[PDB]
Amino acid sequence: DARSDARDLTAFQKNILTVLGEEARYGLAIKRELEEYYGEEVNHGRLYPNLDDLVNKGLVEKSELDKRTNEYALTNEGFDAVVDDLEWTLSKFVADADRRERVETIVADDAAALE
Amino acid sequence: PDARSDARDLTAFQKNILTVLGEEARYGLAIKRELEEYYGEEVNHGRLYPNLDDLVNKGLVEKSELDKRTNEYALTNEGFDAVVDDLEWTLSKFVADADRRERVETIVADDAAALE
DNA sequence: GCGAGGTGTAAATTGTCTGACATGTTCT
DNA sequence: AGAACATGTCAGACAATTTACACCTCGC
Ligand SMILES: [Mn+2]
Ligand SMILES: [Mn+2]
Ligand SMILES: [Mn+2]
Ligand SMILES: [Mn+2]
Ligand SMILES: [Mn+2]
Ligand SMILES: [Mn+2]
Ligand SMILES: [Mn+2]
Ligand SMILES: [Mn+2]
Repeated sequence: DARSDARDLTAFQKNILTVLGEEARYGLAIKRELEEYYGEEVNHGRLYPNLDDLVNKGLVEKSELDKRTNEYALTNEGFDAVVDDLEWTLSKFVADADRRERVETIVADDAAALE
Repeated sequence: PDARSDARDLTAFQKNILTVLGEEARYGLAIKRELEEYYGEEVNHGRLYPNLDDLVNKGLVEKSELDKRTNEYALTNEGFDAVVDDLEWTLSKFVADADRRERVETIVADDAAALE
């Protein structure tokens, strides 16, 4: 199930999954993205173990780009985890019509920004 | 006070509490129960209440007294901004193309349908 | 070759929960 | 009063990161 995976994870690793749901990336690129989110330096000694653990849970694929660089991407299971937490979040945020119109505005602005 | 400064370091558990309260304010054990539905297993109240207290001191949750054994927890304005800021983050990374988006659109549509 | 890029890794510190015991309250 | 309801609290146990050192690789 997507849920039994999406629960459990630490905030740090669900943020890793969100980042990878935008695009597959190599390790230090994930690192910089998380530094922009947290507004703090992110220790690589924290990130690599956590990507490793997301791999043994089958939510992240670790392929080789260089002999010094790895690319990390979402497996179909990690994607289902992302979607499941997004569904839970929206299920509880869209509690009335103004909440829906708010989400619709966010999504429409995002879409427009894809340009 | 920016919720981004206070809510991006929260634990997953605390974020889920904010999510639950985003739907509507609830008393303690009602939060416990809805969390238990999300997690599929029991949530120890000795874990819940101290994290509600931490969210309260961070200015994201308000603790009122319904009766003198029961407390009602509810988002402050900053707690609502924390929920919205996290949702905007998740979305800005998820809405990567037209199909990801229409997926979100149908999710929201079904949610609005459940409210009738 | 040399420096910078990319990742691996773990002991000690720090962060958090578990698994309780516990006190007042509302109900019948 | 008896019993479930609601929350308070925390020490022992567990989960996590910090802060280093470390090894190989690509770029110039
Ligand atoms: Mn940075
Ligand atoms: Mn680093
Ligand atoms: Mn829209
Ligand atoms: Mn976060
Ligand atoms: Mn917590
Ligand atoms: Mn309990
Ligand atoms: Mn945010
Ligand atoms: Mn936005």
